[PDB]
Amino acid sequence: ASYKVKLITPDGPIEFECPDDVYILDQAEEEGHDLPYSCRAGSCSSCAGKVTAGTVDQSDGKFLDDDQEAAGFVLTCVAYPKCDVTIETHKEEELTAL
Ligand code: FES
Repeated sequence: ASYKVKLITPDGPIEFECPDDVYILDQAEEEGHDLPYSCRAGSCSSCAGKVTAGTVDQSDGKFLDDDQEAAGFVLTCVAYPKCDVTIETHKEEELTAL
């Protein structure tokens, strides 16, 4: 019901606990962290990250195709944690370089 989220940013790790019914980006902001975003609606690539451990539910978002979702990309503005999760943030360049 609350999961440990570790975010691997360009200048290192940050973790917090995040309820299973709160989006990861929302919770990160309640915790004082500043992450990239634009639409907050699952329809651009601005908030993109990559899951390196655990799983998320991001079915509220529509931007990613199945090859991107398969490579672990995630839209942090519309993603709920489903277990303890590790997510490397600021992945817009890499996603949009696929
Ligand atoms: S800010 Fe656009 S998909 Fe997250």
